[PDB]
Amino acid sequence: YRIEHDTMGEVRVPAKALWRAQTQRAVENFPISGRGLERTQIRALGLLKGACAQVNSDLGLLAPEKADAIIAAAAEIADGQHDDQFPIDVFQTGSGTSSNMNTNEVIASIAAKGGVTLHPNDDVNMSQSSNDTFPTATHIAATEAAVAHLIPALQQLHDALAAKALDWHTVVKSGRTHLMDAVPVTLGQEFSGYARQIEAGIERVRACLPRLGELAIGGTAVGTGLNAPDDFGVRVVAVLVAQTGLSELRTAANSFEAQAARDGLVEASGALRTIAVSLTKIANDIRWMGSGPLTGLAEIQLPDLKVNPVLPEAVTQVAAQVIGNDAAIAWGGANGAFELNVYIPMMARNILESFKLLTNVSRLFAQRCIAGLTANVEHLRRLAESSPSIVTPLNSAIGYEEAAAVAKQALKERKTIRQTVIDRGLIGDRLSIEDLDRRLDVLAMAKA
Amino acid sequence: YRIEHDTMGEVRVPAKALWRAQTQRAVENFPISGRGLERTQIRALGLLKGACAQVNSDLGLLAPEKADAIIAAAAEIADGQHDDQFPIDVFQTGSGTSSNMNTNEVIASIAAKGGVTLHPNDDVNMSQSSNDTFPTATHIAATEAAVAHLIPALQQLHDALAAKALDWHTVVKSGRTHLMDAVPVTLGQEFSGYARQIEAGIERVRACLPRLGELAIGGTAVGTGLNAPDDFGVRVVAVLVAQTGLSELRTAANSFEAQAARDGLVEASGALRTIAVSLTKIANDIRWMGSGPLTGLAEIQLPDLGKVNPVLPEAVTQVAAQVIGNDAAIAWGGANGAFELNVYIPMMARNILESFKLLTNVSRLFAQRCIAGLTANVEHLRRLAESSPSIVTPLNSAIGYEEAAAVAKQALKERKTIRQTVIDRGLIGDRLSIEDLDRRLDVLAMAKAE
Amino acid sequence: YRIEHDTMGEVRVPAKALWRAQTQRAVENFPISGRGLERTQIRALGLLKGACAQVNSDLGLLAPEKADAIIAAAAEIADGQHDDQFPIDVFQTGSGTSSNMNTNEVIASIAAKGGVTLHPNDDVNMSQSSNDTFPTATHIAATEAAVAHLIPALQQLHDALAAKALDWHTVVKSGRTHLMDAVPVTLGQEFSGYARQIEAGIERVRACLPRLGELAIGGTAVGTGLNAPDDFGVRVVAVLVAQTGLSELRTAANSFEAQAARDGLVEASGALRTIAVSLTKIANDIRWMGSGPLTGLAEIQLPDLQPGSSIMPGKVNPVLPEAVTQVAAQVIGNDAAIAWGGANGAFELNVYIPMMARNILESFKLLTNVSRLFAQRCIAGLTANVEHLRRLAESSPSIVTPLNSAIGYEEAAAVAKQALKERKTIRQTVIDRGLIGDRLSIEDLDRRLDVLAMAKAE
Amino acid sequence: YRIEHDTMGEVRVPAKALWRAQTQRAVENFPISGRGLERTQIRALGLLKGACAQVNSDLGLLAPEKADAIIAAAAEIADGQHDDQFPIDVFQTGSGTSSNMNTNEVIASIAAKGGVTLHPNDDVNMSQSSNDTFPTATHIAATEAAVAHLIPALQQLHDALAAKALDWHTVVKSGRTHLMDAVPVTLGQEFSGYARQIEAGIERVRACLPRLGELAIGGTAVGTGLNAPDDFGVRVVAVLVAQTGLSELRTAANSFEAQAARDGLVEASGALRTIAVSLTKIANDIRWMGSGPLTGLAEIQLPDLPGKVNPVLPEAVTQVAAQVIGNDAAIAWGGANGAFELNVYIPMMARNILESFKLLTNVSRLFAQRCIAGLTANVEHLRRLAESSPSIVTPLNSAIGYEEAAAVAKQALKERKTIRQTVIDRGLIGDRLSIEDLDRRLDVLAMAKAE
Ligand SMILES: COc1ccc(S(=O)(=O)Nc2ccccc2)cc1NC(=O)Cc1n[nH]c(=O)c2ccccc12
Ligand SMILES: COc1ccc(S(=O)(=O)Nc2ccccc2)cc1NC(=O)Cc1n[nH]c(=O)c2ccccc12
Repeated sequence: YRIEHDTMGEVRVPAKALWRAQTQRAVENFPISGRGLERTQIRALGLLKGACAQVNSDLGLLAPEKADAIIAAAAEIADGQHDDQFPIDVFQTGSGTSSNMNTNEVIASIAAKGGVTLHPNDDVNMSQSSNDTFPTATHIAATEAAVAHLIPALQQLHDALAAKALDWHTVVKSGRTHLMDAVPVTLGQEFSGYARQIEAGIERVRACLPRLGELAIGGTAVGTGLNAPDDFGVRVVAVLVAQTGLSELRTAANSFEAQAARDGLVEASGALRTIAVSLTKIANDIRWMGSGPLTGLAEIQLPDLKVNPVLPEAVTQVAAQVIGNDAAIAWGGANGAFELNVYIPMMARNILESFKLLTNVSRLFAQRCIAGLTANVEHLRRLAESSPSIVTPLNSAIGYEEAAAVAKQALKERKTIRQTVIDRGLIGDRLSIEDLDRRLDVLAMAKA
Repeated sequence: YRIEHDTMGEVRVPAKALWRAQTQRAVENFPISGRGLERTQIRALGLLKGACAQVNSDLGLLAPEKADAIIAAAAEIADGQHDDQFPIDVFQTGSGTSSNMNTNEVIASIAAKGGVTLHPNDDVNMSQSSNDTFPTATHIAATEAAVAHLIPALQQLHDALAAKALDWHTVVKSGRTHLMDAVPVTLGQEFSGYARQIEAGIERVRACLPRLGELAIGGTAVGTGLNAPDDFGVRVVAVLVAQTGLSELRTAANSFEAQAARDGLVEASGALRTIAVSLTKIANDIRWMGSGPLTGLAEIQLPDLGKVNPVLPEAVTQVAAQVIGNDAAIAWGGANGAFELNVYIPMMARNILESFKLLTNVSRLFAQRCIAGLTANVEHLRRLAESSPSIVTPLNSAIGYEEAAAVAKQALKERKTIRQTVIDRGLIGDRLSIEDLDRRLDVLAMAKAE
Repeated sequence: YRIEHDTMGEVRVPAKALWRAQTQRAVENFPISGRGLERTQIRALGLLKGACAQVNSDLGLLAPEKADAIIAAAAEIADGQHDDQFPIDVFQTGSGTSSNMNTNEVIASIAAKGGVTLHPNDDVNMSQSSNDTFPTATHIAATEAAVAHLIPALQQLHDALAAKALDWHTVVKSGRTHLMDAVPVTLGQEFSGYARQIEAGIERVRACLPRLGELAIGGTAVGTGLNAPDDFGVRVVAVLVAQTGLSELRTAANSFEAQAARDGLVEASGALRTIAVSLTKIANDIRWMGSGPLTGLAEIQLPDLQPGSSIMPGKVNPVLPEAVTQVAAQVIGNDAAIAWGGANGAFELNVYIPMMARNILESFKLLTNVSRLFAQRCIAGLTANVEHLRRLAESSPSIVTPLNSAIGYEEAAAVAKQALKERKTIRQTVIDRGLIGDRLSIEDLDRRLDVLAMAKAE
Repeated sequence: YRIEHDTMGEVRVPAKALWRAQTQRAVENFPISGRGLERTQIRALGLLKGACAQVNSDLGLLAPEKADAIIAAAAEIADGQHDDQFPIDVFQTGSGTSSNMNTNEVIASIAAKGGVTLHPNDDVNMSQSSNDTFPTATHIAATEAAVAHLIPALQQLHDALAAKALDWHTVVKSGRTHLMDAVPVTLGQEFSGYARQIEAGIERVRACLPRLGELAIGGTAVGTGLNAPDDFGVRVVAVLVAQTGLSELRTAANSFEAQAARDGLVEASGALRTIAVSLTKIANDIRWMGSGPLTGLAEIQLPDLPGKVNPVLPEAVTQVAAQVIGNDAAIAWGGANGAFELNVYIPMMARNILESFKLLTNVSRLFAQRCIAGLTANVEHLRRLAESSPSIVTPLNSAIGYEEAAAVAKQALKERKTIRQTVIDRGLIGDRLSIEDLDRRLDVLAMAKAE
């Protein structure tokens, strides 16, 4: 319970806390959700402060002693060593200034322990404002989440689906359109469709990266770069690209757009929301396929964790959450004013969560559900042999006219094509039973 | 780092964990969000397990010794003492069966420490299913949140807005329509409008309670009540009402509707979404009125936490955006039940209970640390009202609409009152006395306050 | 074509048009959607202008010959005779002032055809403003759509579901939880669930009416009532209630709230959104129960409404559940547009009214129409596959539980294993393991495996 | 009325109408919205039927005389002569079967007048299904709306915003963060931000075209191509690309994904929703800049439809944005709820995405031409406020100290004077700094970092 002195009086602070007065005031002002920044957001604030210190030292604006202490303190934060020194609520000042100052004060305290004295604002916040720092750390975290985590998780899910598409290439079954019996398909063809949806998901995430990776750093309070070196932005980005290996990080095309709006987060959420839509279709088909056994479709067996489809349920619930988060993101994105969008902490929480939920559930779905699915091959064939048939494959044998007559009589008397051919006395020199059965073969009808 | 034996192998459980093998499997199956049940949900699960034990004892189905240990353990859970014993992800099996089992296991381990042996399923889950318990806890938590926390928080914000509306009864200013100057209003009138929005919010929450407080308990696996006593639902609800004082808790009107759907959460979220919409309008007007101190509207000053950033309005508008997002996720889950069970309950419960908590906490902060301390630029607001082209219309009948337009244009260009412009243009005479001018340009009378 | 003169020049207007210069400007300014007001909004603007003329006449402000001509013209509009005289886009000035002036101009042109001169603004707009009128007409139209059309349509669907619940009271089947086999229910119990969802939907509409029915009329430009009589609102409301029988219409509790916000439309849309969520569950379950007929669940048969496919000549599709689910999607989209408009008012006026009004009134219309069609052309004609349903329930592992106290849970689980393996009934499997004798008669078995008693029907 | 028939039996039809039995059943089955297919959707169905008949002719599967009658009738449909012959509700069977059959029956009725007998299903629907035609028509209409209409409308809005950015390059004013006064910017810089948002919008639409332009045609009932030639898809797409000039049209990457899902409509709606979000920011800022003329910001004047104009075009833009956000939620809901071989939400998803394209196209051109192009800046006023703001005293701190900087800012606001004239009036010239140093430190245009 130490006490610190702030322009407006006394501030008691826990003794093991590396944060100082400004952070403690923010803890007292925003008791709203009881949840603070995630590890990914803390890491990104650490990376940004170390890179800013590096560029300020390289330009001779910051004494190398101070730069070295900030860089060492920043590397600790970026490595997860201080994820308990960020107690400010998500629902804070809309610039994220409070979390920016939290990072400054924690760095000042880490450096004081190694014998170096830093001013949180004058030293740790040199060449930065309260308004270009938090959106930069947000876009670093979002870009890392897309590139290093989500894309590889979706590729894992793609690869599991594609492996089933190949394994089940000739597992014939009935098609269903409008939930009603349709012509044959293979379980492989269905899984090739699921695989494409996740591949298109990766294409969607890749397509947003040119704008998701844009950083505001260098634009300072209003986007003009006042009180920062002219090249601060390009220099800081180059340090971040070198340290993270994230080639997608880049200076904003327009320094005003990069602070007045967070449109890059709205765009990216759209890709995540499309993936949630894709995953809902895949998960719903899979739990329906596994339904029953007696009262359902009983086409496949899901691995057990009468098995409940618990991972399709976790996938569909994650999809619901990404759709809600996406609505919250767009609402904050639309409501900027003049030189600043002041919904950054809320937008950051929601997009980083959507990235995390999709990454974690996709790897789980891939490994613990898709990879272990077993097909009820004999049951599926019996469903295919109960699908409607067509007369087209008899044309070359009985002619367009007779085929048309078979098709009409089958519909009138509610008989199969096969039985109708037999009942009309059509077996003979122009069509053996062998030919009939080859022409109407359900696997051939699936065109696999 | 202690070890337990499962039907499906072995599992290492932390030494100080009161959960057992089923919870630890759920921890291993669902590493998705890293976020578990909130305090309100955990409290509701404790309340429900206590009341179920009370009823099983009352009906002679459960030994009093075992009922007493469950009731004592469930009370500790309801009192918030075991919030770290629920590690299962929100994104679990859609019935919330995993969190149900988590409660049964924690109660058995609390009881063991006091010398009593409880089977988690056979004793703590007696008469209950994996499917009627979690939604009952959700509706308990949501009803308690609405009645005990959100309604009083909204009443505090209403009363703060109403107190400003009375203090500012005669604080005349320019109306604004389409953002353009318009005939006069008072700050008091505008704040009476904000107050009504918040009073209507309370009416909206009160109106959803007949369906939000419906509990599924007693419907067991599919709604039929198979393997429960016929009157289990009405008995457990009566214990819950006797213990909590929450008279809004009631057995569901239709036991199949209460498990096949969560329409009551969708309904309640719509009320919270309407409150978010209202708060967005109030917070946006307040940060605009405080804008400046030179190039903005500079109507009022917000208290610091007139160059103060509007941080509480920013907190309010961010919360409202979250409530809007949460509302979309709840409706999506709501729509997608199948046959006898809606399997989106954990996700729905997280979103509804968060929306209640954020709105409760931000409403009290907004009332106390923003509204209560606003200060109006009274003389400034009146001088702008008295200098507005919008107020020349009552001059038409004395000087004609052509000269009234000329007065408006000169007052604006010269930055003078309409009064001083009429005098300066030599219009005082038989067609218009100084007294008649002051009657026609009485901006407070134009506002028609009481 | 026929020329006119605005203050900003000369405007050409179609010959057959009762609108004038201001409406023709608004036609040229907002070529955005190609869609104008719906007949329900036009009707309400006519009801409102007639009530206003009647009150202005009663208070001695408007000459009786002018009041009578506005009243007669406004009755023609409210009766649907002039639905083609409102060409202005939905996406107009956010107060709806363009559509208000369209109404004033069309009433003046009707009065002129009978030899009476009305000034669109000073006569037809007397005691009104460009800001209290369009929201009043919107709330009249939404209240009418709720009370006269949606609630009776939902009652018709409730009554159809409830009749099925009663007809199928003894139609036993397996429950499904997580899409997996569960203990028995009846088709009647499931339909009683659907009925309750629609009855609750009616309760939700009724609960929003105290605020949906609030009218801004009398508040004029900013909510102060400047340039209107002090009691204009209570007088216009009294006439509207007497004429329409819509008892839910009332003057707003707070005149500022009623113009600064449209919270009553956001509230009502939430009720419509909840009905869309209920209808999605009901329609989804019904198409699943009708699925197949050979590769799906085949629990019920839906009445045939049209051919499904030319490739597959005899295939018939659940077209009404598809129409219901698509309507529900549109209602959830419209709901999001309404909340967005509702949040973004400023100071004395919300300027999203035309867009909010389009979305709320369309949600009312789609839910009313699709509910009636779903009740009459789908629910009413459903048939149950009773013998199929009972066969699965009598073969369910889930029904062995009541054998426990006779043969013990380990032997019950073996009966389940075997039944499910040998495709037998539980009853037959119990016989085929010789368990009938001392601790279990054949009558005692038939009593424990009574699947309808397991469903516990009232 | 006259009598017709289908597989289900006999139906009365308006004696006059060019549709037949299946269309009339659908008119009776679906009186829900009272709105039918839009011009763009009818056009797409006619283009597709003509292309299918051309390929069927080229593969010798359909007699030349029949293919010609279809191609001629389909040209009349695509050119917009027969729109009153499409009476079927949007809210129809979720495959759009009903509107497919409507196109087939109308084509057959047209060819009959010309004395040619076509079977709606056997000839006009040859090598086709319900399930592959309506989504193909939908993706043609959406691709055409993106490439030929929305991108050029956004480019016109970009150019108008960029022209303002250049004209207003030195129009210095107060920055605003949190709605509070901040260090200087120029109107030109703010408008360069708005231009970037719209340029980024065009980039978002272009990025979605590789999947928006994927066509289902050739997959028939379930995705397998049963009952069509193996290359029906590649041949029909080549005819569509040659007839429209839309090179973005392409065969589906996966024939099952292209019918089981409409994920390309969801993706495209995400781009449109983001544009709605950008236009909301741009329009809100412009109507605030024009607020007044006495009690608001009074930074600019919007053109009339001088100082007292209502911001009617910003109101239309923000109302259109609200509708695109609503439409977007409906499209995603439909997108998620496919089952097995078919998504049956196509007519509703098509209504919403094509409406969003249309609203954004039309409101963007109006905004550009009738609001942006005619804005006038209060140039001298904006500079005087910027020169009078407590925000610009900071560069004096090093000369006069924090305490005196604060006393200068306070007096400047109270006396409504410039910072320059408050520093002089306080007698601070001489000791602390010269007039040269004061004019260097308080140059508001240099502070905005503009030339
Ligand atoms: C946020 O609006 C203001 C903020 C501060 C001040 S002040 O106290 O500092 N005084 C002042 C006077 C002249 C120049 C600068 C400042 C005045 C204003 N408004 C105005 O000057 C309003 C105004 N009046 N008359 C005009 O013909 C006019 C023309 C264009 C734009 C606005 C107007
Ligand atoms: C929309 O803001 C304005 C609109 C019009 C005008 S004007 O051109 O018509 N001039 C004028 C001057 C005084 C009163 C009325 C008019 C000035 C203003 N702003 C201000 O007066 C800003 C301002 N400056 N200094 C203060 O100490 C102060 C105190 C409280 C609030 C604001 C301020």
